[PDB]
This record gives sequence, C-alpha cells and structure tokens, in this order.
Amino acid sequence: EVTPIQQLFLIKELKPGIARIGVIWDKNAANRDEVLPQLQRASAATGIKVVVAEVASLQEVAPQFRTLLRDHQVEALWVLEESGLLGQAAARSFLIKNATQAGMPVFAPSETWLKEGACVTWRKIRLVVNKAVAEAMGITIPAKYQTAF
Repeated sequence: EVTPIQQLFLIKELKPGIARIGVIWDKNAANRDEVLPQLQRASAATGIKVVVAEVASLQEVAPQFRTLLRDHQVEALWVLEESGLLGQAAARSFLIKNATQAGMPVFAPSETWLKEGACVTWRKIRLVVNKAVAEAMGITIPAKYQTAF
C-alpha cells in the first residue's frame, strides 16, 4: 500500500542529495499501466532521476542491471514489485548481491529482500529497515521515523 511517490520521497530523506536511482522492472508485471507513469511523476516530484531497465526473463537481469551502472551511474536500486520474474529467488539474490558489491543500497518491495541483504522496505507509512546494511551503507534513519527492524 505505500505508493511509488511516497516511496521515493522516503528514499530522498534517507539519502539526501541522491540524484539518480535505477529500477529493474518486470516487463510482464501487471499494473505496468498504473506504475511506470507513477514512476515518471515521482521522479518529477522529487527531482531524483529514475532510470528504468526492463527485464522479460532471467537471462536479461544481469545485463540490464549492469546497464544501470555503466550508462547511468545510479546510486541505488529500487524494486517496486515481485509478482513474477522479480519473485524468483535467483533474480532477487543476483540483484541484492551485485547492488551490494557495487556499493549501492536496495530499496525493496518485501521483507524477504531485507533478510537477504536489502536495506529498506515499507508498510502502511512505516519504514522497515535492515539496520546492519543501513549502518554499513552510511544511511541514517531520520529520528522522526524511528520503524520495523
């Protein structure tokens, strides 16, 4: 129930001065009609550039993720849902491990991701945080939100 705009504003609070964020998006997910335009409106509202790399199958996850880094110098990974491809354990573990190795936190759609090393997720608005990863990534939670841990 936390909307993409609400999510991005929270990211903005968590990483002041963030300029560019990368999304890996399942081409085949539902509400693609709803969500991609929400992402553009959230980008506009926050001033954070949202670069979307779409993926249709597992073999596309590694090269599309690396495009976000090669071509767009993104500062974090943001995953919006997990109904299909992004619900596959292989896709999830690849993304978290590679984001982490690259130095960037992952903002995720469910707590399963946090258990595997993602940084933050949401519930309705309350943050849910993997404090060990936040601490290592230099991310301070605002006292005002101080959250499920």
